[PDB]
Amino acid sequence: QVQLQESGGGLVQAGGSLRLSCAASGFTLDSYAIGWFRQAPGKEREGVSCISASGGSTNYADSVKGRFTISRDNAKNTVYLQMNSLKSEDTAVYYCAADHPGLCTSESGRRRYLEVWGQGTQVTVS
Repeated sequence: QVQLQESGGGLVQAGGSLRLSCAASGFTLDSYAIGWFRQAPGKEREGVSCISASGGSTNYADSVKGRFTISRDNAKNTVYLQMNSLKSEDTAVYYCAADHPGLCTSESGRRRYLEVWGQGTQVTVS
């Protein structure tokens, strides 16, 4: 019942934009850090971005710095990944994750970590 669901994937030309949504259900993400990952074809899972519980800290993989912006809307229980200036190599399945050790949060805190994973939304950049 705790669950993450991604949307916003699409088919776009190089240089275009998308906004991915990571929507929580069965629980509120308000106090949790959220990360985005992707799997490009024939590649290992790549960390894309994360945002801290407060929203005050954000991380980006070097390859997407300046192009992608992560943000959170607690009221909508959703975290967004705005993707501008899309490139061919941004083509991948993208999925989010909530409350994992070292993912824009402490690597070991007191709390048991939720470690929720989503399902995926697909980005194709032609």
